[PDB]
Amino acid sequence: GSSGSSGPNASQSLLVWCKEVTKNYRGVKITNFTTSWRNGLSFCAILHHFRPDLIDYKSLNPQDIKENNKKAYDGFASIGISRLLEPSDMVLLAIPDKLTVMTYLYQIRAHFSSGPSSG
Repeated sequence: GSSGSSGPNASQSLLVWCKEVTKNYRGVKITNFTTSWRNGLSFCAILHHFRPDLIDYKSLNPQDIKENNKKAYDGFASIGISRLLEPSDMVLLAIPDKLTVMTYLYQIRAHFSSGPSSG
């Protein structure tokens, strides 16, 4: 299907965008958009790709669900990426909202790679 830069959106496109910037990472397996991020690994991995001096992904781990998340929102929202997901929530529950998470993700991917123009 052809699309003249008319709101670029897709499932694979994303799962790939993240797996790409994290291609040369350790412990980064974007298998799902609920758990894979539940902790906040991919979130820190991505931000680390562009600016590895923004987070501590260098010495991070899946043992941190709230932090890993907070750290991200702190950096991403630092450039101007409105925060949609919360770090605590992830802990308050077991599995996050695929719909929500994905939504927030698209934003980040959009920032670095222009595309969607909401508003």
